[PDB]
Amino acid sequence: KFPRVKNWEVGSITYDTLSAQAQQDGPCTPRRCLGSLVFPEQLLSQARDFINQYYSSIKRSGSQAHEQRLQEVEAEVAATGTYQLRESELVFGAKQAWRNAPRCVGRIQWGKLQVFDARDCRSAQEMFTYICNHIKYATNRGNLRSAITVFPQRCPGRGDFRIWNSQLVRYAGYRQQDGSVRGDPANVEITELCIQHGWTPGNGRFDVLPLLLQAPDEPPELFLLPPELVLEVPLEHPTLEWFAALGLRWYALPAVSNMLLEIGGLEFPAAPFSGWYMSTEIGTRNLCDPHRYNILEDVAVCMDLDTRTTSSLWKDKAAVEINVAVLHSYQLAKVTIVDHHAATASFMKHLENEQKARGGCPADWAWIVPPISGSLTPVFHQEMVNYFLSPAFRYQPDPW
Amino acid sequence: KFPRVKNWEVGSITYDTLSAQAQQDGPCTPRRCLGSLVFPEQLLSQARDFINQYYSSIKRSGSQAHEQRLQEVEAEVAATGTYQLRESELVFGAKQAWRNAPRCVGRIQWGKLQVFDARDCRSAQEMFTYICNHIKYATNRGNLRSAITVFPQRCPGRGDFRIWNSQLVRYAGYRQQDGSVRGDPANVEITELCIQHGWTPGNGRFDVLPLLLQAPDEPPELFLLPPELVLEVPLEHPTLEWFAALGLRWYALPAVSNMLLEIGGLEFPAAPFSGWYMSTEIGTRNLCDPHRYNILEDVAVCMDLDTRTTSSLWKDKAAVEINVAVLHSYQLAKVTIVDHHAATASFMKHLENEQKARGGCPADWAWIVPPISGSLTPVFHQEMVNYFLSPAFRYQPDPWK
Ligand code: HEM
Ligand code: HEM
Ligand SMILES: O=[N+]([O-])c1cccc2cn[nH]c12
Ligand SMILES: O=[N+]([O-])c1cccc2cn[nH]c12
Ligand SMILES: [Zn+2]
Repeated sequence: KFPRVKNWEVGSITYDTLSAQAQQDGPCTPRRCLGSLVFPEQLLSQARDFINQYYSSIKRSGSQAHEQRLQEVEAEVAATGTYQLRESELVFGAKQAWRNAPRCVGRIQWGKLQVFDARDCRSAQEMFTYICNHIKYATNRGNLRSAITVFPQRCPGRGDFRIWNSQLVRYAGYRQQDGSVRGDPANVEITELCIQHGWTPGNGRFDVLPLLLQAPDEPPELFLLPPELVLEVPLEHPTLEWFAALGLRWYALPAVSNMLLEIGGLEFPAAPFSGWYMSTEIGTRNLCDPHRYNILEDVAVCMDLDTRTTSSLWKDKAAVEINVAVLHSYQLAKVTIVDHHAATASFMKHLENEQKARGGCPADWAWIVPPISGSLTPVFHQEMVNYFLSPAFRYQPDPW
Repeated sequence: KFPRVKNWEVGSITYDTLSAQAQQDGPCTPRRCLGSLVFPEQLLSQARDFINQYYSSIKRSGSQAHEQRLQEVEAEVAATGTYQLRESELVFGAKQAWRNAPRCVGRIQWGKLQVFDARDCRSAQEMFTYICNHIKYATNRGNLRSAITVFPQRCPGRGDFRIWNSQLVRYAGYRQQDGSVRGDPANVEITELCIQHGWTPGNGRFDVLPLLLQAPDEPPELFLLPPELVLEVPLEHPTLEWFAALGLRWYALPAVSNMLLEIGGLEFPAAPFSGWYMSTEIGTRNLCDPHRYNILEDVAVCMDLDTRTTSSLWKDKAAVEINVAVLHSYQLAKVTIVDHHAATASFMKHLENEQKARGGCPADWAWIVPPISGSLTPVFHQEMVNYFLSPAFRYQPDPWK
């Protein structure tokens, strides 16, 4: 009926009544759980539900304006096979999509999202202008502001606007001869696509990639981000003097650009969004994942730890100092950053706010709990319920 | 139809075909996932399936022996509502239950399990003797050996044998008149139950609780484990000289005693089992959980860390050193223990073995990934499929509730 969830640190229980409202199917069945896996009339039912959500949000549900809107969309769909959202609806929908993202621990900030309407975009060049503007606004010289820029919706019998890059700012990954990768291993494919489309590659570990922007029915076009718009942070450790010499750095702006935004049945294949970094994403995942920069052993060796035996907990010790270096460096550079303890505590507050506001909150435990020191944070001890609500952000296949 | 699971570190992909054989329903539905939540004709089909499993295991499927077995089990259930397992079947069944435990990261060891048959136990006193013998064998002076002791099965006509304690060795949790708890806060209820039943309590932080054992339809009885049978390890740190002054310690043997063992439709409400500790369970959960010993702040302060701000990562640093103290202490005392890196690496080998052997393996990601340094272990990057197979270890309601 209603999932009963317990917080094991306090013993409190709540019921996630919002889950009974889940609009789409997940991959689990009563026979087996797949929670750990990373990956016309229908349009109308989704559109109506969304319009209903919008009017409820402004406390005008059941009004003649609400009825008029419903009829307006039904008419548009009959006449064109699709419909258009009003600016206020787009803004509400984009905020709801963030609010609804089960894997995001930074949702306490959902209501403060700044939504840029780029549905008037006509070309790859105009896209670029929007992207540079988003980066300038969002970065704000270190005092980051959450934002999303929404490009034109998917339309039948017309290609999509697409940003080939996974994030607005990413480091190149160069296949070396010996099979190794110089730079970020996660970006080998996009790096090679950029080279193929005319980019002259660098040869460093932290070379900022160019953007491959695609306008409807046009091949992707290459654009170089002005270095003055890309704020970066050189990494140093507060006590380990040699850390700075490793030459490690990371960018200030985490801007996912390959996800699809769905609002009332409409799809926006290009709608880059950005907030600010939770330190573990950089320190633990980006820098320490075995398939990423994999710097753990290199750092442990510099700290002079016994890397001969697992029981010395050399990996754990190195990891903690790498995260300390990240936090210390961003704070020194005056660039917004949140540590995993502060972030998880704010998420517990978000859960409480949502229990009061909607009677629940879709949350994916495996993604909410940080990659290091999980049980040292409050979210680890909190049972969660994962489900799909729309508006939403969804994964989509790469354009190539 | 078959779940595709990927390892993100290697890139490799496998399909869990074993999952299609899931024997019972979990809590998830297509609408919502609840994986993070901690908690006659029927008998016949489960019994026949178990017998089929046993015969396949000894490569005699379809033999006359297999056929007679099925008929005998059917005859017994038809006449009595239950049946008698053979000794070899009980042994096979106990190992499969461990093998099938989704939340256990130590399953690489599933085939090496000593099974003590106690199905003819007739009293709480005899149950105590069986338990003392189990603890003795399992502890083996520090060279721990996996074991399980199986008490009489549940059956029509009488109540069940039950062990009230959650583990054979646990520390008392005393409510202080001030609302705080001395000892282990997780054990306040069982501690109070022991006192209610006749136990005059101690007043320490690490007082081994007496066993509260119950024979069918009788009030539980109290028994105190001879101290010489309970091996403990005093905690010290290899470089932090003051750590030893905290007076911390932990027991050598992790022996879960409140789960029900299910084999071929038969249920064994009392069947305590034990292996050896994965260091984080002691260092991170038992000592650092806010609702447990909660020693993080005391340690960070003695380490002279800045506990006024979360961004100094004082919590993380202290936890790492507490785990270091646990590993160092057990290694020094010559008591078996395994760190989370070694344990997760072995479980990755287990997954590989099971893929070849059964075409899959039920695994609960949230429990397999250690409480600290999750992404630093290989299991974090391995997608998993969670499902129920029988024989199995299941949770059951407390005997007083
Ligand atoms: C304000 C600061 C923010 C923080 C600290 C934050 C943090 C996070 C973290 C830690 C994850 C999990 C990534 C991982 O470790 O695997 C995540 C995922 C996600 N976040 Fe947030 N986030 C923020 C803002 C935003 C904004 C502005 C949006 C959109 C408007 C958003 C949308 C999402 C989505 C859709 C995911 C899932 C991505 C995926 O599954 O690949 N986040 N976020
Ligand atoms: C050989 C050493 C062993 C190690 C290192 C090991 C380790 C673990 C760990 C770390 C957990 C998770 C505990 C938690 O999340 O709090 C677990 C759970 C479990 N283990 Fe093992 N284990 C071992 C042996 C055994 C044996 C001998 C059995 C049974 C015959 C067993 C049965 C189980 C079961 C049923 C669970 C689930 C417990 C629950 O859900 O509360 N384990 N084990
Ligand atoms: O870890 N993060 O901070 C993070 C991860 C994924 C998306 C976004 C957007 N802002 N911050 C994010
Ligand atoms: O953490 N552990 O080592 C652990 C947890 C739960 C049950 C058993 C049995 N042996 N070791 C166990
Ligand atoms: Zn699930």
